[PDB]
Amino acid sequence: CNTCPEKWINFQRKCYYFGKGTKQWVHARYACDDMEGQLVSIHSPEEQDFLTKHASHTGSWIGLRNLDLKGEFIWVDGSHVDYSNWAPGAPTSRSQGEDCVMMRGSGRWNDAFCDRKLGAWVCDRLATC
Amino acid sequence: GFVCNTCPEKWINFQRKCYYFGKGTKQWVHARYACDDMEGQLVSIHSPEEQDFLTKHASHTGSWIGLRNLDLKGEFIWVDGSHVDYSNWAPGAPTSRSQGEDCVMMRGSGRWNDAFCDRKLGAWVCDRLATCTPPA
Amino acid sequence: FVCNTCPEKWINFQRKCYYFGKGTKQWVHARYACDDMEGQLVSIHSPEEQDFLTKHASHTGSWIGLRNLDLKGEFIWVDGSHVDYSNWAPGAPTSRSQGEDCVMMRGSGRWNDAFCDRKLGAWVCDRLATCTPPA
Repeated sequence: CNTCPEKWINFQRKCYYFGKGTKQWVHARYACDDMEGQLVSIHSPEEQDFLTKHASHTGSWIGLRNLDLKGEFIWVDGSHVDYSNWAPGAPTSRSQGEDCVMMRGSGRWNDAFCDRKLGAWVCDRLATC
Repeated sequence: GFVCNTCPEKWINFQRKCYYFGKGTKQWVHARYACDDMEGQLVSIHSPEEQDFLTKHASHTGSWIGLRNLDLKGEFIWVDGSHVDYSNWAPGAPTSRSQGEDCVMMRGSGRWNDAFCDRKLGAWVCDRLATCTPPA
Repeated sequence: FVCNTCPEKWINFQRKCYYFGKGTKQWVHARYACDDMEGQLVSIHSPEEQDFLTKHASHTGSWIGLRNLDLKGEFIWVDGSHVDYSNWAPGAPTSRSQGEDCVMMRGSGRWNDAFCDRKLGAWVCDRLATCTPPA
């Protein structure tokens, strides 16, 4: 079970899309939804390393945010953070309004303002058989 | 760094919950007690992701789930006490004019319909909270 | 996060779970039996832990997870760790090995080296307890 839609890339039981074009966080969410995917969720160092390999050098929106300003970071599939890869000093404690999460070229995570325009974003979905 | 995927034997994990896909003829209330007797509750469903997971494992001939018109106030409420936010009703369900169809079953498609509580179904689904592996 | 959940039939103490097995086994059979239930022959690292084990320890002796690895003269836990805390019986372990390369625990809790092929009626497995999320 590793068949991916055209222009996506397989890793383990998932397919990944590395979108380009300027978007704020929620706009990146809807872009992923338009291709029947979701902004990427990250649950293991293996997956992170795969993501770092293809990652846009200039920063990418990923599927983690401060749901309902609660303020716990929750993946857009409803899953919690088990694996994490924060940049040193991230996430910003409590709590400036940097409520959406981006991934640097290095692969490390940084909490950011949701209205920030980044030039990349990562979607995932389940691979088919 | 805590991974929450531990379930007791015979349960299946999805995110932070564990699920038991029971088999054997039961009416709604008997399914409720079966789930009680094994330290769970009739499943409550809160997201399209949780529903999609349920659909994969769902019995093709229908399963009791933890939703019911209590009591009989006109509102469907989950056994955990929560209200219906996410829903996955089959078209036309629930009736607006109940004559006793006060319990909810999930079809093989995963979609829901209201039903008489003494309907005998071949399946029912329990849930409970998953536990976590400490960071190594 | 509180870590004291055990699978059914195991008992919790602190951050660990314990299984008190019964049935005639050599040390290596008891090792596999623990593996098969997804734990290991117990390793012991504190007095508190020893006190707990002693409360449930089979009167007629139990295999625990300490052994003379390969045959090098060093007793090492199956989890790979060295002996820090210790609770040997008087005159255990034997200075120069005549083959008593495995360790059993008495009802009293105290440890005694023994021939690995000795058949004992009990053995103790452990594993890590799982945790209740903050909810």
